[PDB]
Amino acid sequence: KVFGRCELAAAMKRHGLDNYRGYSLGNWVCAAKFESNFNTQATNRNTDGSTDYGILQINSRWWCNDGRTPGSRNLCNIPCSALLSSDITASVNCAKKIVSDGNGMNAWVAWRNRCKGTDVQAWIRGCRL
Ligand SMILES: [Au+3]
Ligand SMILES: [Au+3]
Ligand SMILES: [Au+3]
Ligand SMILES: [Au+3]
Ligand SMILES: [Au+3]
Ligand SMILES: [Au+3]
Ligand SMILES: [Au+3]
Ligand SMILES: [Au+3]
Repeated sequence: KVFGRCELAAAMKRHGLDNYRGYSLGNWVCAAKFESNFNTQATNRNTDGSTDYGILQINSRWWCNDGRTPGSRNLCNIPCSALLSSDITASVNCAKKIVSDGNGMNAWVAWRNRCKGTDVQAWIRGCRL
């Protein structure tokens, strides 16, 4: 599914991600925009053989099982395919675990390099929330 910007903000909010771990909803929307362009079916293979899945490009090295990432963990206890669903529940639930792991949203490289310290509220501007 390709979400609209306000549509994704509303979904993220319904699933409890707004101000989760202190991160305003604009931060989450900005991360999704640059991780996946709001496309739930986004995948990207890493040099190390792991893969990133979904709207927040969650990585199989730690967080999901895809059966093809040797020595990896599955800390969200889900198949990576579940992160590709039109319903973002699995991705939100896993993202909550990820952002609680210690380094906050810096776990998302694209967040650190393209969202952090910017005017992230712009990503929710004009949305009915
Ligand atoms: Au905001
Ligand atoms: Au893909
Ligand atoms: Au893989
Ligand atoms: Au894994
Ligand atoms: Au398997
Ligand atoms: Au594996
Ligand atoms: Au599985
Ligand atoms: Au923090």
